[PDB]
Amino acid sequence: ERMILIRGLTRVITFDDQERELEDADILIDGPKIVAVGKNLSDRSVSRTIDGRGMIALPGLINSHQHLYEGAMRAIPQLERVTMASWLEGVLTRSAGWWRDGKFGPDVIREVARAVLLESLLGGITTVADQHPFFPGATADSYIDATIEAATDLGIRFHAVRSSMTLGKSEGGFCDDLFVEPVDRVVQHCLGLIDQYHEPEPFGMVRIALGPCGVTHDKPELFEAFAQMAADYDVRLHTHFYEPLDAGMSDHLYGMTPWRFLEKHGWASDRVWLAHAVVPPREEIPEFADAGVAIAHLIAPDLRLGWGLAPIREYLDAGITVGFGTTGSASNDGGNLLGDLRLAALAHRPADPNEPEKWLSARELLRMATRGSAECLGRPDLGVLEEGRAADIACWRLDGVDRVGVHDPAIGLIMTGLSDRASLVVVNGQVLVENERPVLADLERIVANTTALIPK
Ligand SMILES: [Zn+2]
Repeated sequence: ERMILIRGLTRVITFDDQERELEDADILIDGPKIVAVGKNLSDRSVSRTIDGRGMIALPGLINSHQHLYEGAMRAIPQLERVTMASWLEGVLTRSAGWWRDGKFGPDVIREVARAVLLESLLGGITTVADQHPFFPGATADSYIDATIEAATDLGIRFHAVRSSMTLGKSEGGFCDDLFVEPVDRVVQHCLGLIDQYHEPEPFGMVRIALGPCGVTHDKPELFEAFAQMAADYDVRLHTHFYEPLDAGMSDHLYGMTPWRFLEKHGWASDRVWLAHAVVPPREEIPEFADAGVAIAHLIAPDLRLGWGLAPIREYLDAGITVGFGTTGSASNDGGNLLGDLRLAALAHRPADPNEPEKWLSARELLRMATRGSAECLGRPDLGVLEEGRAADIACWRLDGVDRVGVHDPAIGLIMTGLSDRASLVVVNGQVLVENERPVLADLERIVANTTALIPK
């Protein structure tokens, strides 16, 4: 029950209400929470002191959109250069083929999730929201049990987002029977996950969310169902939003825009955060803001699939909450959140070539990846380095040869480096990474183990 001190951090970016940063400053930790943040803190009831000299400290990075099972589908030649239609077809084909061959059961997904989630810690990420849409079995399998087990083993903070594809071919589905479950089955299963796994109190380490694949992949009945369950059980809602093909297929299926659909079926609320949001009509943006929905920027896939640049500046001008994510490793193909910020830093600029003020800055992006994502997930206890918040902390060394000459360390973190490896990482007050190595997890064993279970 004794405390931890991180002394002499070169720089501490807090993302509190003032955007306070501190130099040569400390973080005092008591169990799961941050006791204090400032210069020269007392080491009185302290049982361990850690030298932060030459490090920048940020709140733990929070990846607000993952598909862990896709770590098994990395760098596939046939999928290197495909449009979404071929990509989606190729992923489902593979996951389906592997499953019924017996090579893709929960025990496999568990070890795939273990590796990617460990990669996540190693990249400064302390919270991950995974969206798992793949439930064949006919009793809904224990895939989410499997990812929760991996996360819990490793000590990373975790949001399981129960996903699906309830709208089949005969209903206008571009999906498959195998993966089409009845709404009630999806609803019943979610109820059980909440009762069993959901930790609604401050500093909760596992939380359940409800997440249809999308407005054109799921029955409107599921959206209304989840909207009731979210109010009743006080959990959050998640889905994909304004992918380029959506506004076309939504209108074909419902004669309305995806936003209008969400609004009808109870999802224009502050319990909702939304993935990608690449191509909305501009007139709806002020409606996103009044409704209090959050959005997650996912640059690597939006680029990987040819989709382009989501109007992130417009969301920020509108006062909409923006978070950040990597999406799955079949369209990234990494879980490197930090590296992905450099992508967003650079690729937005050609769209406003003469208005650099519009361009996203390093500090806006880091905010997205911490406090922005915290608010996507409805975690007022995360994403900020201040007393009373969770002791979720990620630190990077600034004294490498690849970062000589850096004038601002926050900007340098995005714009320079041969490596995005974090040095020190603290989740829930537990040191899980030190000297860029896992302190509790066995890295080599995990790598050999997971590698042996990857389907050919
Ligand atoms: Zn996704």
